[PDB]
Amino acid sequence: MPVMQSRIIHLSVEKPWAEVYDFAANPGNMPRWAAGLAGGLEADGEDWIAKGGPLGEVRVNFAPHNEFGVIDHVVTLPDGLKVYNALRVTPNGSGTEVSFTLLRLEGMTDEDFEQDASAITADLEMLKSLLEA
Amino acid sequence: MPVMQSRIIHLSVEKPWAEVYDFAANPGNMPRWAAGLAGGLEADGEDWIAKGGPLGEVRVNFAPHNEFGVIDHVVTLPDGLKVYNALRVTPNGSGTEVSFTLLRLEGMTDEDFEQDASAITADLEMLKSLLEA
Repeated sequence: MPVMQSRIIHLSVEKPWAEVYDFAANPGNMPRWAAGLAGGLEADGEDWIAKGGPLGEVRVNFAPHNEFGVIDHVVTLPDGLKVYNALRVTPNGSGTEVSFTLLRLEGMTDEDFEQDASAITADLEMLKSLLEA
Repeated sequence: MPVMQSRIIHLSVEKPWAEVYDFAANPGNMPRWAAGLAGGLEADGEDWIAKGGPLGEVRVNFAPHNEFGVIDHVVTLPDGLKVYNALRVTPNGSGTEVSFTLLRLEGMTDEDFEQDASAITADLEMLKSLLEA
């Protein structure tokens, strides 16, 4: 399972680091800013399930609660492939830097990667919007 | 790629066959009833892309508009697996039978398969409410 090209998508939020983590680390808030989950996220035996639509079935496993701003999760695709998403919140002066490490999956086109990245960016932008209102 | 286990999910809609197809075959109407797509579906190069969420990006290719009530679609997961969903609308008296052919992929569990069937059911139940109101 070889090292992949990556991009770290990130932006600044004008709220204290702890408060951004409190809101963002709660998986039940995830349908509010992660557009792929706008349909809903249900708790399912320690982990979480996203039900319906095109691919009817993804599972998400989150990192356990911590004091390092870490909200990493593994997404299990319907075909069984587990995709690791590093996601973290750190202090940026009085505010916060939110970052997502996007790994290029095998055989992906440049356009596939760019669509993925602009989608994650919009998800983080929506998180920023929510917190700053 | 061997023959897979299957389930045909189906229900009846008390609207003529032609107006159930005209609505359900409009991919711009899909966010209204397919939960995995609740966050939107954009036209892209004569295909559709749903972004983003956990999975970042998924492509959907539909069957061309036909006279058979066929609304088949192929879903391309971000790891590149192509998933064929047979979906068809047919006359049932003065109404309509709506059916979705669920194929069990290698590396699904019984609870994943069940949860998948469950989510398809609710998508069809939602298309039913929308059309009957």
